[PDB]
Amino acid sequence: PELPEVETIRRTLLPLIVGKTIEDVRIFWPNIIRHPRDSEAFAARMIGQTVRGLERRGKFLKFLLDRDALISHLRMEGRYAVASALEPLEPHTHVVFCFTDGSELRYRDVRKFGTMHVYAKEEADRRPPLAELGPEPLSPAFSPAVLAERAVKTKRSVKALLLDQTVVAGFGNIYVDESLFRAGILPGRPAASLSSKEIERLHEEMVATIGEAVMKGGSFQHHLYVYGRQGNPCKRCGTPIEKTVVAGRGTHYCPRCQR
DNA sequence: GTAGACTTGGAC
DNA sequence: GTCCAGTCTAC
Ligand SMILES: [Zn+2]
Repeated sequence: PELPEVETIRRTLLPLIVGKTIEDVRIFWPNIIRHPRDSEAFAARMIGQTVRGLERRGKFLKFLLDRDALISHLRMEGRYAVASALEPLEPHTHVVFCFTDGSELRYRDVRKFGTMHVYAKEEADRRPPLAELGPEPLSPAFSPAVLAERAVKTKRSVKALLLDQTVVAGFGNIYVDESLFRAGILPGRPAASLSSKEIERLHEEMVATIGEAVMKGGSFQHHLYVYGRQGNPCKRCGTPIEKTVVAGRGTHYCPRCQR
């Protein structure tokens, strides 16, 4: 889940939990709990608090309670669902929040990579993992200048720069590949080699790509140009789409539209 | 920077 | 059976 999917989860989940009061917290896989370290303390402190809201920062979900904020990162496969506490749980359910009205918020995660941090609302933004995140892509804080400032000061590929949550937050493998294609830039090239003209266009395609994705509720998979299409013809020039590895990850691109 | 880990299931 | 799918930490 990248920014578009997490934003979709946020909008759907909020009306289902706002106003509900936590009666119990059950944890079946302790390692997901990062702070406080003791999973027993994590559970005890939330009991009695009511859900006041749900926000998003980068790829993180921020559950706003009475005094605390629960910061959740879904990583690769984490997922949330609301259901009746009288029914049996689905496989791979690792954390459950039971509400006083008989309902519950279930957290599933097959690979167990997700993390959960709890801090007082006022400390959240100044403590890890939210402290060092870059600006939100769909806000005035993200501008060509910001990208250029970070770009012209590193030898790594442009794709590595965009995957760095401290440069800009919310972009993942799918939308980095799609944005680079639309801007017409090869992923594996030095970020320092990009021109003012290139950086500006990229900034523009990034904003437009992530914006459209949210409106379509995320993967919008019918609107992908390169991700997952290795071997198939380019939708604009017809050249077969290629796949290699860059920044330690699968990377898709068109050798003709991208330079 | 391209790995090395954490950890489970589906494709071929 | 072997290859593929967002951070942290490390040769
Ligand atoms: Zn093309």
